[PDB]
Amino acid sequence: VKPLQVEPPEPVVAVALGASRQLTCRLACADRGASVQWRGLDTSLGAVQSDTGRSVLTVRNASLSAAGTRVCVGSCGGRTFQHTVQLLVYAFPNQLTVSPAALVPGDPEVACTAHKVTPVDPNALSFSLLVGGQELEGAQALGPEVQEEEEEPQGDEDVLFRVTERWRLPPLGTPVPPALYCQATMRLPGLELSHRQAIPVLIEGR
Repeated sequence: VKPLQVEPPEPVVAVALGASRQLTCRLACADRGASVQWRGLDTSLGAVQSDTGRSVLTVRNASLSAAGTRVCVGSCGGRTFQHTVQLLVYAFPNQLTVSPAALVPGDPEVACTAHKVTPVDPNALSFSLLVGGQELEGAQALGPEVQEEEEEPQGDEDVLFRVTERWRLPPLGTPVPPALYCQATMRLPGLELSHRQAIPVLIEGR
């Protein structure tokens, strides 16, 4: 084991907007004068260093600004040790809006919008159009359109995105499915978050 240990130890640690996370950095040192510093965003925020054997970095009610690279540096008898960890702050969408809200066999397209989300990148954020618990074959994804939340309103701060996937639909076939589903999935280190929303298929029009 190394003399400097951080818990949790993963190189990237995700925390939801509004949640909390604690990172504890421990330095084992037989000598006096051992110091532990948390920084990584200095300068911008500032670094904090004390002579001690344990320093705890605590994010409470996280904002998007809490995001970035953190470095714990421990100094023991002329030697320095380090641990670098990315704090990733995400907001999983709190609402999905489908358009049209219900489908009719013959509708050529359906859009699914995730509200107040970040990150928006496709390596993390994914949209699926499902019939049953399977992807609807023949559904052509037009590609996510990203807009900022859009003229934000009162409350707090932090800018989030609105992301819309759209699919050109294949014929639903027959027997006609009772429903399709849009699922937005966010995959981050150690996490998979999902929101599946029913899309009624009105066989008789409407």
